[PDB]
Amino acid sequence: DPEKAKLYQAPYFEKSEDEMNLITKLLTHNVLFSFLNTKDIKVVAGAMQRATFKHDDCIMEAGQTTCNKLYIIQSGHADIIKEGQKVYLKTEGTAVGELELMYDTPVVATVKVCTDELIAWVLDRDTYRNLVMGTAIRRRETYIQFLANVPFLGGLDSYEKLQLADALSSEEFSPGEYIIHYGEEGEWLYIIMEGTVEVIGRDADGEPTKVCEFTQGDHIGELEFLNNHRTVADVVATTHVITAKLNRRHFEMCLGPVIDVLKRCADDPKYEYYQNVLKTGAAQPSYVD
Ligand SMILES: O=c1[nH]cnc2c1ncn2[C@@H]1O[C@H](CO)[C@@H](O)[C@H]1O
Ligand SMILES: O=c1[nH]cnc2c1ncn2[C@@H]1O[C@H](CO)[C@@H](O)[C@H]1O
Repeated sequence: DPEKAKLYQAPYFEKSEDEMNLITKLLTHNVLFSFLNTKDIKVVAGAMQRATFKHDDCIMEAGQTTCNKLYIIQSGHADIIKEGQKVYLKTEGTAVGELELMYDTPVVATVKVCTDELIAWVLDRDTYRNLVMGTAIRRRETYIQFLANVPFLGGLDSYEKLQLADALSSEEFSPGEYIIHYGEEGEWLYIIMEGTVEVIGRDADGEPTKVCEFTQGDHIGELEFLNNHRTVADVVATTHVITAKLNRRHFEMCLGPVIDVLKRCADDPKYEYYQNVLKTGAAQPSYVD
């Protein structure tokens, strides 16, 4: 199969440089494209066509077999409706139609525009299957059972956990290896699948100081993403460690629903060090790419 996709030539619809930039930004922040390289992202963007909708339009309707398209929303929102009940809200940058393309099933839920207008970029099934889907199902299988047992993700439903899985890769560390170094940009969030880590801050004299430990099910790296600064501690493996790793460019999409659970670092006594870093102004800015 992978050898056959090599022979597939995606369609191209003329794009200005500004349109390519716009679409590429949507794709590089949407989890469905997480592991495509830069050349492939550009081919996929070139294959997309613009579509627009009005309030109350159905982009697709439950039961349809005639869609078979992937829509990435530029702007506007849409309700996901099952059995007449609104169950999810799709917003800018998100995709609709991916469930049907990934799992080869008729449309599962109605997608109904709920803003005045919606603008989307649309990809055909063949380009999705040949260039995008890749190992999506295997990747979901690698992580889903684990994610279902991670405390800070307990509020996400299955759909949201699978969306997070789409953006995860694995990295292992031997004892004494640094997962995060102090003073770095801060673009990786790690969820500990196995092992123990130590958080090493800097004290008032600038010397390393042990802050706390984390272990299986804990996360590190989110503080820089929440508060837009460079890293303020090292994180060092104290045992062999296995992590699932999420890039900052996917954080808003995958973990949006828990952005608040994560702000509760303020209350945790384990984050006294960090709160003092923020209070004293000891970190410089860093924003998502
Ligand atoms: O449970 C869900 N949560 C969020 N979105 C969903 C869910 N089921 C479907 N969709 C979305 O609606 C489209 C049409 O079925 C799917 O492709 C997916 O984007
Ligand atoms: O005070 C703290 N308590 C617990 N973890 C911390 C604290 N400060 C930093 N980190 C952790 O180290 C990473 C890099 O700065 C942060 O993202 C967070 O996971």
